[PDB]
Amino acid sequence: VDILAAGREELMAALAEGDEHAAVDLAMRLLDGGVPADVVLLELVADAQVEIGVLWQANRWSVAQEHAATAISERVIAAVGDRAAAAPTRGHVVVACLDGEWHALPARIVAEVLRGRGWRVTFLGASVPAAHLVPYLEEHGPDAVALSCTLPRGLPRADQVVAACRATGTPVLVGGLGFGPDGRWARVLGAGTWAPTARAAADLLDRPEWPPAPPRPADPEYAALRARRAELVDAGLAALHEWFPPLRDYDARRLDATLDDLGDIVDHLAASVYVDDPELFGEFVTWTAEVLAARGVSPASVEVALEAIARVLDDHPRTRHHLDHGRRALAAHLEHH
Ligand code: B12
Ligand SMILES: C=CC1=C(C)/C(=C/c2[nH]c(/C=C3N=C(/C=C4\NC(=O)C(C)=C4C=C)C(C)=C\3CCC(=O)O)c(CCC(=O)O)c2C)NC1=O
Repeated sequence: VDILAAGREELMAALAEGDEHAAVDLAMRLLDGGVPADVVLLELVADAQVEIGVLWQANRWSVAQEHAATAISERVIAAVGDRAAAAPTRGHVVVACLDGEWHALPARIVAEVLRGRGWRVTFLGASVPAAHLVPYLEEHGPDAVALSCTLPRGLPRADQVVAACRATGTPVLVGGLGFGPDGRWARVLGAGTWAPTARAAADLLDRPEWPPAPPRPADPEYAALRARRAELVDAGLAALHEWFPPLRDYDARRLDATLDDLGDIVDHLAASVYVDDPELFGEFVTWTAEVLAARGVSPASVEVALEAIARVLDDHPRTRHHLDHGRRALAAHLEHH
């Protein structure tokens, strides 16, 4: 009687169909049967969300489905979290998404698991500016701040926000997909203490030791990518005009989508360079190829843009390595698909 495997399928069906009654009731029945709340949130809800991500990437997930499924998940997490909340005896943890980060569900799961272990949690929500977060810490003096980052493109900003929080004397936890496999990009930056899940985060806070770091060498190549972003986007676009025939026939909507995506390409290259890990840019490029291909856009367009960006930045040595690796990963992806 693998109740978890059965539950996983039932929840996914409810989310995909927008059935809020079935989803919330399933969560309540699991708790009725003594299934731990952190199991419901991590092995069921989080897992269903991963699969939704896969459907979305493959262009099999509508706007209407996003709203319905996210709203239901908010309700599930709220009901489970409140039900399993323990007496707030241990202290106070502030939880926040980075500025420009709208993936609040992972952070809310962290918040609820912590409540379930006796922490008072203030959840400051999605996209919290440091200008708001830092004063909050200085006057409330929580035992810890937990910063969530899901998008690797947010890593440079993460590094800044972490440092600003540390300057308050507040111990910093970090997590989310944005810090990469095994938190490798958290470790590169020496950013707070990373943990893979809410359960692991709570376990960290049970350690008796309870887990101003100078090393931050100037990165001029990173700064050049920020400063020259529009130039690089334009070079991308010009190369696509020349060498990517379908672009000539694009309406305004499609030119705008192209410009947005070119901007993201530059931003992910910047993040890659910032943490000195071309694998960031590599995995981003091959992911982009799948995203575009599933929407009828030839991923050969990406090679045209990357090659053009590479010409402009050919005298930027680290950056041209990142670009080489991206284009190489793309080529291998397109041969091997
Ligand atoms: C739902 C969703 C959205 C929702 C989020 C709504 C909300 N309230 O959260 C909305 C619709 C807003 C959205 C928008 C976008 N998203 Co989205 N989406 C997702 C999705 C499907 C699930 C998110 C989720 O619930 N995760 C919950 C579970 C799965 O997360 P988890 O990692 O197990 O959580 C644990 C750890 O992260 C850890 N943790 C997290 N934070 C912290 C903090 C601390 C301190 C600690 C210790 C631990 C910790 O603990 C958690 C709990 O155990 C994911 C797919 C995915 N794989 O995550 C994408 C995904 C993250 N989204 C993606 C994208 C691209 C987007 C958009 C850019 C798309 C667009 N619109 O152009 C935007 C960007 C918004 C932004 N600026 O942030 C991509 C990103 C890939 C990339 N980096 O390039 C993903 C991976 C989907 C995909 N397969 O392509 N998204
Ligand atoms: C280099 C050449 C290049 C071209 C020519 C390009 C074109 C391009 N991308 C599109 C959509 C898209 N492109 C993306 C890609 C992303 N969304 C994200 O959040 C992130 C980070 C990415 C990846 C970079 C998505 C998600 C869509 C569909 C979503 C939408 O715009 O509604 C579309 C519209 C598809 C359609 O509806 O007809 C076009 C024409 N993108 C390129 O990168």
